[PDB]
This record gives sequence, structure tokens and C-alpha cells, in this order.
Amino acid sequence: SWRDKSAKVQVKESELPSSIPAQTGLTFNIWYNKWSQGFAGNTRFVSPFALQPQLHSGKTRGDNDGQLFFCLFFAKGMCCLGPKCEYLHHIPDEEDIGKLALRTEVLDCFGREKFADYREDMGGIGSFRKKNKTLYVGGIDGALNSKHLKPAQIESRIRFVFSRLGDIDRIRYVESKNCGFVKFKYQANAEFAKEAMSNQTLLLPSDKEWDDRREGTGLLVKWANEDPDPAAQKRLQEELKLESLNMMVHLINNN
RNA sequence: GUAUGUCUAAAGUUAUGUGCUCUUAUUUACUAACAAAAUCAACAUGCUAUUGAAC
Ligand SMILES: [Mg+2]
Ligand SMILES: [Zn+2]
Repeated sequence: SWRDKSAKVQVKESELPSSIPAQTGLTFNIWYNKWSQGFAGNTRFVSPFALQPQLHSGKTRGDNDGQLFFCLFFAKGMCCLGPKCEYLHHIPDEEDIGKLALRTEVLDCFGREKFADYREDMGGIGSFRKKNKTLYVGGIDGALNSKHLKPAQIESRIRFVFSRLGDIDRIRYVESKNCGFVKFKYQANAEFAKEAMSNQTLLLPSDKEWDDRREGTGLLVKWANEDPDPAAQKRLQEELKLESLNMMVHLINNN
């Protein structure tokens, strides 16, 4: 269990990356922390860091302080504070979902405040209106450094990495669109896994490409739109009816 | 007073059907919104004319 050990320091303070982003203009703007005077070159890059849940999970100050929220940088695999962290260093579980069950309507599991509307990009923290449990997984070609790979092989990779990060309802890979969809049991695991897998590679140490994995752009993990598949739509309607019927019990017993 | 407007880099895909070396501006020089109402300082000291072949 993660409860059996103190949390590992993922990255040392001296090993942390610089705050100045890669140059895309002629002058660095000290206010905005971004380059001005021109805009050329891509801003995406592969994360140097990746979470290793069985290795890095452990107790922190947050477990003793009665903390609710998870560590954003633990998910990113780059937390500097390790066991001195105020935030929880483990994959979310039903105990902690239960502890989050009040705040979850307006907050992320990382304690970030949700928005009314999704970004046009469908990236970011997500909407307090929707209660979405599904991640879109794009940029898969860049996440493999453009290595040719069979579709079932890609699906097996996505199955491995995302299943470390929570209980899962469904994974599907679409070959024509070259994108994956991962649905979790709890929205907190979708929130967590999005930040854990954003900008990562799908490559292995076993791959021939592993020694240049940093060169491209990583995984592009976003919120999913509603599934247009009619089978999925009627499944969604069935679970909506079931949720409604389960809620009638509470309203009746309370009044 | 050196106009101004639109475009695009996006994202891969949102699930169904280093050499050499010229140069006394040898520059493709560019802008006109700006101003236009120009005359003091004139001028030398005494005015001119020219040629047809032949019966
Ligand atoms: Mg004008
Ligand atoms: Zn931390």
C-alpha cells in the first residue's frame, strides 16, 4: 500500500526545469513570462517527467493535515517537496472521492476552480455543468515520435498507462480518427489522469526510439465531447434514468 | 505627419452513418498629412540701314 511508506521525492529542487519557456520571439516579457516581438515555433514539448504510481506514492503532510486535494506536480511526476508536501501523493481512491464528494461539484481533485463553459480547445480544468468522466487522447503520433505502430498495439499502450491512474469504465481506440477515448469510474480520476498523462510519450524503454523521446510533442489529453454513437446515447439515457430513480429515494426519505 | 484592412502558422484528427573585396552616395532611396502671400537688388553711362543672269 502507499500508506506503508513515506512519499518519494520525485525531482530535486536543483533538477527542476527553468520557468522561462522556449524562445518563440525576439524579447522575453518580464510581466507575462512569455516571448514578445514575433510568434514562431511550437509551444508544445514532451514532459521530461512522468508519474510512476507504485514507486512514487506515499504518505505526506497532507495525510496528517486532513488534506482533501491531490498534488498537481505529483501527477506531473515532478513534485519537489516529496513527503513535506501539503497535498496528497497517491492515485485517488473511493475513500478520497468520498472525502471530496462535497467540493467536487465546483472543484477539481487538485482543488482548482471549474468553469461555466469549456475552452474551445476542450482542454483545461472542465465545466461544473457537465460532470464529464471521459478523456480524449490525441497527439498519439507525436507521442510515439511518429513510429509506425499497429492500432491494437496503440490501444494496448493506452490501456496500460491509463489503467495505473484509476478505475476505468471503457477504453476505445478509433483508427480512422487516430485517437483514443478513456472513461473513468469517477470524475476525480479523469481530472487526475488528464494532468498525469498530458504531454507524455507512449514510448517504452524497450523501443528503439526511447533515447530521443524528448524531441517532439507529447500526448494531447483533453475532455471528450458527447459520444454521437446512438448505442452510447441510449446507454447514457439509461444511466441517467437510473441515477434519477436512485435520487427519488433520497428526496422521498428526506421529505 | 510616414495610413490602414483581411489572411495564416494551427491541431495532426472528439467516438455514429566560413571566405575574398569596391565605396569622394555607386541608394530602385522612401513619406507629404506639413507650408506656399512675393517685388528692393535689379536692368550699361549715351540706338541701328548695302549689291543683277542675259539679250
Ligand atoms: Mg490629416
Ligand atoms: Zn507534492
